[PDB]
Amino acid sequence: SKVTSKSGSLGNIHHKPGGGQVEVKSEKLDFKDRVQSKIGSLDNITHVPGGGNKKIETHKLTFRENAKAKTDHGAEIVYKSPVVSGDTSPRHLSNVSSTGSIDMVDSPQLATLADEVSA
Amino acid sequence: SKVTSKSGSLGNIHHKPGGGQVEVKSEKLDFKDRVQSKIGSLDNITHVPGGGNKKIETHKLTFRENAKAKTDHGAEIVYKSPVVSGDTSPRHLSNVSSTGSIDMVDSPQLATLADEVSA
Amino acid sequence: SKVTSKSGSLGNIHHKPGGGQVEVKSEKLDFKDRVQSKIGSLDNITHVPGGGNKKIETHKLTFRENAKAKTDHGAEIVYKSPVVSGDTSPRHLSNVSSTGSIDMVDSPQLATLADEVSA
Repeated sequence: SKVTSKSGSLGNIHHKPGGGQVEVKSEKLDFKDRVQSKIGSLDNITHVPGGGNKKIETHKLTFRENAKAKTDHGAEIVYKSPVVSGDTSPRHLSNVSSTGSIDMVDSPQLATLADEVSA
Repeated sequence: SKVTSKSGSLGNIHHKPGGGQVEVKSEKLDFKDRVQSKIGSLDNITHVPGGGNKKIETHKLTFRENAKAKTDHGAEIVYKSPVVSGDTSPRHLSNVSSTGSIDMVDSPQLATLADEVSA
Repeated sequence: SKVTSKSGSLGNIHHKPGGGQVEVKSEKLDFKDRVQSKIGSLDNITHVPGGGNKKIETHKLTFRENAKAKTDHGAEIVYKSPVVSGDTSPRHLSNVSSTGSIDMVDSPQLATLADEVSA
């Protein structure tokens, strides 16, 4: 008589890793600068989410100019100045489960900048 | 007469590691600068969330100018000054479960800056 | 009368690695600069999501100028300044399960930039 909608079900999990053998012999272990090391170890992620989830993401822009006369004998400059209705240069990194590494980096090597506005 | 909507279910979890063997032999262990090491160890994440979750995000912008005459015999400069209706240069990093490493990094190398405005 | 809709079901998980053998013999282990090492170790991700999830994304831009006369004996400049109705130069990196590495990197090498506006 079951009804299941938008759902996750796993049932039973059995782990029986007893009696495994791991050996590491060295004169030196020398681990430097962001090493990850996993020797005979277990790492385990079980994710059983319910469904029917919603993301709603709305952008609305209304831009209007009213003029009779614009820049009569003048100078009008619009520079690097967009009208967007959304994000400007967004970065998204999405993951759900990780047993390793996730890494978002921004490292410009940028010896000079200069902005001049000289009306 | 069971009804399940937007749900997670995990029945039973069993774990039996008895009699497992791990050995590391060295004259020196030398771990330096952000090292992760797991030796014969368990790292476990179980996530069973309910569903039906809602994320609602909404940006609205109404921009209007009324003018009679604009910049009559003058100079008007709009510089790096957008109308956006959203986020400006956002970073999003998302993960649900991690047994490892997560990084978001800013490291600009930037010897000089100048902004000049000179009407 | 059993009904399943938009749903994930696994069943049962049985794991039995007993009697497995791994050996590493060296004079030196020298791991440097972002190394991931997995010796006799196990990593496991089980993902059983419910379905029927929704992502709704919506951009609306209405741009209008009204004028009778525009730039009468004047200079009008629109520079690198689009009307968009969406994201500008977006980055998306999407994944679900990782036992490895994920990275998003910006590393521009750039000796100069200059911006000039001179009405």
